[PDB]
Amino acid sequence: PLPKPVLDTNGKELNPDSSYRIISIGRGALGGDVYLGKSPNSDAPCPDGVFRYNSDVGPSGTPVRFIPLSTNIFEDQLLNIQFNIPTVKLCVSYTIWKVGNLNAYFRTMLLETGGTIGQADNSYFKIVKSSKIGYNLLSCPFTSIICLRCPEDQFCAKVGVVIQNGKRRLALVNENPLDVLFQEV
Amino acid sequence: PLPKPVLDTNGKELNPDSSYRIISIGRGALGGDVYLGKSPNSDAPCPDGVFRYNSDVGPSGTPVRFIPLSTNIFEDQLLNIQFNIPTVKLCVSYTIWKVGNLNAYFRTMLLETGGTIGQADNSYFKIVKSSKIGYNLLSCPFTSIICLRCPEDQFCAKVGVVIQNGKRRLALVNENPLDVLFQEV
Repeated sequence: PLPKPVLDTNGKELNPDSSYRIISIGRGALGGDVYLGKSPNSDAPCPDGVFRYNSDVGPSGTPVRFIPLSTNIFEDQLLNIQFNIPTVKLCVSYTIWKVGNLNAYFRTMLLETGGTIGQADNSYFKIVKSSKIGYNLLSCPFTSIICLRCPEDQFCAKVGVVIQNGKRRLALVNENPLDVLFQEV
Repeated sequence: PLPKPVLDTNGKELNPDSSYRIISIGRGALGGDVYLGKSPNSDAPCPDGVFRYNSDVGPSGTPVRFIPLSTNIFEDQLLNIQFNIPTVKLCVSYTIWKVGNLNAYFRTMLLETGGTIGQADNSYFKIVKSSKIGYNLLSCPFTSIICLRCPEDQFCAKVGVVIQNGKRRLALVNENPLDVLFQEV
């Protein structure tokens, strides 16, 4: 059952101290890197939404880092994902990835910032290798609650995209999970 | 795999058109029936919290009814639980049982009203026979999302009690699920 490290674009294992852009290998329209953005009509003082660009010719994605629970980043393990940007203090809260409350309109939960690090709230994610090529993010929210007969009593869902206000919003999906790669800086 | 009906205090199968108090067989301090109550400092125009009384000598619980997805009420099936009381219109929304957003303080979700009937939001519950005596409520929120490898891709959690502002608040628990019986009116 030996823990396998997640790996970057260069093949080198993922490192807590490093920074990575979460990139697609999608060509053209199918490409687009993950970035921090303002949410459609957000009350939030900072940008709090989690998006990807629309085409590969879009700007480079926002860097993020990974904070595991141990000292290493393995596949299939709870961890936190935090945009790594310099910032004004009000905003430092709003870099940590989080899964939002059920959005009735979309019938699922969107990814946003202002999560917390090291706690069993909405801020937990997993990395897993894609059924195709590259990696998939899962959200395992509510690990503080027993998921009856679920694997390890946890509820997890694959992360995908929904189109909110014509952008690409990262949300929980059931199929077509976002395939990603991690490209060190 | 033959569907089994849930049963009332008299032994008679549970009926959609009927009303029931959700009662405990707890003696004295251990007793207390489920009722509709105002939530600690609620912004809500109506009472929106789901409570049980503190002792068996407390008043009779609030009647509720069950709205299945078929025409029958079986164990282990998604359904809606709605307080059955006459009401002013503003409030008719706030009878349907619902599971709230993660409450960070309690580290779980509380039961409240203003859920919806017939949709895969936070308003879904299951009835199951208790490992002890009587029945347990489960909440299966988020059935619109695949729970990876979970039973039937659903996330479910047992319903219990937490002490909020010194009352008994129905919430999602991991152990000591509330044992209940359904007593027709």
